[PDB]
Amino acid sequence: MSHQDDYLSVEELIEIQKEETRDIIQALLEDGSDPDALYEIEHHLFAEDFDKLEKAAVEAFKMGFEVLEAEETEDEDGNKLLCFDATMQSALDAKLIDEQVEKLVNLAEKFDIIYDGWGTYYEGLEHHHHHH
Repeated sequence: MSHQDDYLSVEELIEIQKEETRDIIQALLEDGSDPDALYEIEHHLFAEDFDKLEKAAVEAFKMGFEVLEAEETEDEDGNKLLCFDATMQSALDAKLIDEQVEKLVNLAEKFDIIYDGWGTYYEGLEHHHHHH
């Protein structure tokens, strides 16, 4: 039973990502990152209709998002779903990153997909194994 499965309030998701994102930006910054280093935002979006997918994926890429081809994905509930990715070059800012999530979210619910996966790469790697 447990009818705990009713996600219908973007207002909430927007709030969360708001705080979380900020927390991340704080760490990335404290690390010494720079706002002029330009960061590539990444967003994961999946759908259940092969057509509806290329549909929402086309609009997104139409605005200005580097849509990425999808590939058989598995969400402990599909075992075989399509998941494409979107990228966008932009400075490192919580307000901006929060915006990209607001547009991708409103657009996602506007079509019929579920947006839930945002990450930001971190350019500037020092050294790994060998000499710790």
